[PDB]
Amino acid sequence: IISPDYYYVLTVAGQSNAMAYGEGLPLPDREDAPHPRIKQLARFAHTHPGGPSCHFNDIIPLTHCPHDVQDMQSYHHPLATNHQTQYGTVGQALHIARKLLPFIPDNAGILIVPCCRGGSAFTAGSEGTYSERHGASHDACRWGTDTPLYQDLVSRTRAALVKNPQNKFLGVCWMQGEFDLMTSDYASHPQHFNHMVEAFRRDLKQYHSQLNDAPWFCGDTTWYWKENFPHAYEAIYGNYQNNILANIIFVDFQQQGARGLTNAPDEDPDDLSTGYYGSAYRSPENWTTALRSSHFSSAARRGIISDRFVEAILQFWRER
Repeated sequence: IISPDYYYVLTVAGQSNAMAYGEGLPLPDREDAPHPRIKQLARFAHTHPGGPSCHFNDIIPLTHCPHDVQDMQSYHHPLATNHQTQYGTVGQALHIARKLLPFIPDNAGILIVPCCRGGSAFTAGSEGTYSERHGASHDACRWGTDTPLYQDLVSRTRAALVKNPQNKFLGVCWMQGEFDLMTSDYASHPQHFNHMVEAFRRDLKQYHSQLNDAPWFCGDTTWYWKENFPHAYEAIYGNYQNNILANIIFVDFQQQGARGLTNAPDEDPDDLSTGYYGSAYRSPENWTTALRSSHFSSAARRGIISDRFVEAILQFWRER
């Protein structure tokens, strides 16, 4: 109704589990309702399918299916009625933002900077290209210092801060590693990641006035990846817990050996009373990946995943 004076800025980056890979139905009247104070930097040519035009880096409403490098907004659930409101898959950025909002001043909003790409990695994936006017190409799948994905991450974060000198940076929510677990070169990931974080910090340092070594909140992955690639998981995700760099904060969601929380049909039950139909209704013609357990559910993203990030972000900012 009244636009904010300034924004608390949070960048969201990584691969599939950082973004909208929840296959259960969006709930735009409830847990997935957009809020006028919660925004994102645009990427696509429209805010959503059938919605208004937007330009790259425009401030637009943040929704359940954000403007990441990979566009998931047409991966509709079979039982979605209104494809203007219930489009696509579900990501946690909105729920992180909604859960943070009560803690910031009335005259501030939250501005998410979505920079995720499904199936991206440090050790595999096409470079793609970077366009000044439009950001990383659809085929940019390689993380690493100076790749298109890195440029998009740095360029969009800077753009968010430059928009308003009163904007304040809360840090990066990073969830990445899954594809690197599979490669014969998995052991190079810790140094590739560390080098990218140091490059990011060098490249953003001059905005010190707006940084309140900005924290990277690095999230865990699903039970599928942990159980199937334990040696690589220990190297890659262990590096998020025992990093040599300052302010690398590991965010996890479940106990050792636990299953649950994924798009596996048995793990994503319906709630008829709220109109939530889970991933069990999807089929190869409409699902993301044939491996169901490789991604967190819409329900997990609305719940424990966004809970745990928000707990970590509030704690970090309160302990200094």
